[PDB]
Amino acid sequence: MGPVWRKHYITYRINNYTPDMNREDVDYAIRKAFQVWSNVTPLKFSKINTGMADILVVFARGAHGDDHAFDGKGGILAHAFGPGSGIGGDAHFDEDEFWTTHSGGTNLFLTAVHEIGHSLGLGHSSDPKAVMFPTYKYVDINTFRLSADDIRGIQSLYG
Ligand SMILES: O=C(Cn1cccc(O)c1=O)NCCc1c[nH]c2ccccc12
Ligand SMILES: [Ca+2]
Ligand SMILES: [Ca+2]
Ligand SMILES: [Ca+2]
Ligand SMILES: [Zn+2]
Ligand SMILES: [Zn+2]
Repeated sequence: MGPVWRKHYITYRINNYTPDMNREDVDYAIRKAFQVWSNVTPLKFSKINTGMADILVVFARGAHGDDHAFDGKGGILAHAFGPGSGIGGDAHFDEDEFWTTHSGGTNLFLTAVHEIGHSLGLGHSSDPKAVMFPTYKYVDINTFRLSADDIRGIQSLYG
């Protein structure tokens, strides 16, 4: 198994906020994306407003200080680093995308579910129903569920 957090209590902090969205919608989207993974694991996520967090959430564009430059509108929407110190765990969202609460532009909640999967140690799935499938697909966020493969993958890492 690839890297995993060696603790079940994991902190996050939002570094900065996309102008594309209301601030409170960003907080809600991120909180609900952590909750999707909380619901199927023993992991507990604590938001910190200031100071050291395991998972830093960043919106940035182009070359943004890691060795993994973003590519402008479309192509790569986001990435995340597997568990570890420093940049380990951190999830980055390409600000050249138009982040939304809905089916237009790029739905932040769905993208954050995928990226936090990476932040917890998952790779891609070959199952197109899996949130960890490599490509973005809008699905009704009211009806959203992790596939059986996403649950198998995260439970093989934690519990
Ligand atoms: O950034 C990407 C990969 N990607 C590359 C070129 C064109 C794309 O449309 C695209 O999704 N993947 C991370 C976001 C993602 C990957 N799988 C998902 C499933 C649901 C929601 C979001 C995602
Ligand atoms: Ca980190
Ligand atoms: Ca991009
Ligand atoms: Ca944007
Ligand atoms: Zn990055
Ligand atoms: Zn991915």
